[PDB]
Amino acid sequence: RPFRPFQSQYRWPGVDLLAYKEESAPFRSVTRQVLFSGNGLTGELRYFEVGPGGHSTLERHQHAHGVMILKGRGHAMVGRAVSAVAPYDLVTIPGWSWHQFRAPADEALGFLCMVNAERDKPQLPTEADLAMLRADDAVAAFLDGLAG
Amino acid sequence: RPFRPFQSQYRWPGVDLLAYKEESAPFRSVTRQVLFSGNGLTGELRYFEVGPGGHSTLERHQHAHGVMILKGRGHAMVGRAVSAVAPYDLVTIPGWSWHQFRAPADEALGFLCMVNAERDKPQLPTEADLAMLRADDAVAAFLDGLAG
Ligand SMILES: [Mn+2]
Ligand SMILES: [Mn+2]
Repeated sequence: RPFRPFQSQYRWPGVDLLAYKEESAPFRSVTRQVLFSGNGLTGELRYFEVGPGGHSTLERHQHAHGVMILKGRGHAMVGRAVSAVAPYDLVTIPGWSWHQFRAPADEALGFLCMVNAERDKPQLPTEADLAMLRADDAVAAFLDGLAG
Repeated sequence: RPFRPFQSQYRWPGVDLLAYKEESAPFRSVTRQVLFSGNGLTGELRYFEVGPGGHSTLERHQHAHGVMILKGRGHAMVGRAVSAVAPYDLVTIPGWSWHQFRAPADEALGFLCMVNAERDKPQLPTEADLAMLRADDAVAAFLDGLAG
């Protein structure tokens, strides 16, 4: 503990915070807040916050995502596109693309994520999936934590 | 022209800007950008920017809005609730509520607005509507430009 880094957190009091329980977990240092759901809105707007050195789950599913970076910076992969991201970049994630957000070692990443209210469950990669993904050099670099 | 105020503008190049043509118009100094639509997303995410001293159209309709303030500050009315707003406040607008956003004289107001892709056309108030609205003191104060 010679170094204890600062980290602000974005909150809207009255909206519940879900901190995800880590164990063998495919994610790391993630919280979610649901900003808009219900009211006959067919969409949901969520806010995800990924703590320093964390990541969202590498996954895919039928439903699309529209992401707008809201806080900090980090990296995203969609399909085999890897990019650095910062507020308020738009990340468009078409149905079935593999995707993941990664926070740098020194900073949290926050982003808005719009999805359909009615939607399928995420699927995680098999060993085969990971190996096809890793055949790209930038993708392997991203998954190794080395995109910066 | 002794004073020419600064005003930054939020843009995502590749997304079209719609500047609304003013005449007898119920709005003033408004632009829109559609950040997410299509991809089997049943929602749209738009970005509205209201220039200093401007306002969105005072209207109502069946479809709900979820608004997140993104830039500057200003005032909002929903139903008879009037509040000051600033980034990244959430404004929830239930179906059929009268609503309007107002930019201060000295600053632009920017906000995200999530709606359903399939939705009804806005309705503007009749003289009767305005008079029922104006029966509240804070609402009349807001519509007179005096909420600050
Ligand atoms: Mn996903
Ligand atoms: Mn409206």
